Amino acid sequence: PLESQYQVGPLLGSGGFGSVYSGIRVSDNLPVAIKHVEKDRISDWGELPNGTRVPMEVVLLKKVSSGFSGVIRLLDWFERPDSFVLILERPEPVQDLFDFITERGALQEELARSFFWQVLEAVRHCHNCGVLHRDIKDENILIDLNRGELKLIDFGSGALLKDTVYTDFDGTRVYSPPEWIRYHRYHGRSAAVWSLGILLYDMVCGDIPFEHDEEIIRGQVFFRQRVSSECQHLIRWCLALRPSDRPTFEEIQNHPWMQDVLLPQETAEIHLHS
Ligand SMILES: Nc1ncc(/C=C/C(=O)O)cn1
Repeated sequence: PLESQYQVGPLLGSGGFGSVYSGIRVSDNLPVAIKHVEKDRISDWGELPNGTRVPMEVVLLKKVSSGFSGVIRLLDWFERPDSFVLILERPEPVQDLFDFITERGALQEELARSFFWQVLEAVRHCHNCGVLHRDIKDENILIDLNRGELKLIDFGSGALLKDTVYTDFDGTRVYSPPEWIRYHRYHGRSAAVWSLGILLYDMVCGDIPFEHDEEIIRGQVFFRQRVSSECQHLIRWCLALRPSDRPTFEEIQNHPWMQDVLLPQETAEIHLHS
């Protein structure tokens, strides 16, 4: 029935992933994010148990909709003549890593260590559920200013996790791995490590390292900011040209720089002064 259930608010954001609004659950007054998607702009649809032709983004979300707050949760969805309305939980207050970074420029390695770690745990959850985000970046990461927790959002570019090879891609280009930029071929797991490599750099440097294909294809990494001798390692390791030479989510978390990580609360209580 909608409407009588949710009280739509202002336009949070939009873009190629759709349009999101700041609505409230009339039921218990729970802050939620309403997302809209045109059936014409849907890259690839999915399938539900009860045999219902619904968007893939919905299929992916439901597969990761758990108590784990590492990823955005899908409260409920609806179908319309030429579009779908996804109801997602909405943190309050909250700010995406993109604006956060633009606001406070580069981030202290300590703070990064915390975020990046939470991200890994999140991504691991997705893969652990046969789900590949395929579009990991600062814009798709929210920050629960209070609990200092992070969440992954927008799965419109993701797809079912498979050990084979992906020939298609609809995520952000600057974050895409070199193997794709050239041969338009890549493997989820290995590719994910590359995007994370870019992200990690984006945090410690305040911006992405590569801007053009030529830069990506090459793979040479330069640090404009002061980064620990070890952090640079982990970063370059992920950004390894040859996928096979890239670190695994395990090796990444076992990396020296990924030690003595702060807790969600401590982090917010120190860097988010709450
Ligand atoms: N505040 C907030 N909360 C949730 C979202 C979800 C976006 C998305 O699922 O694409 C976006 N913004």
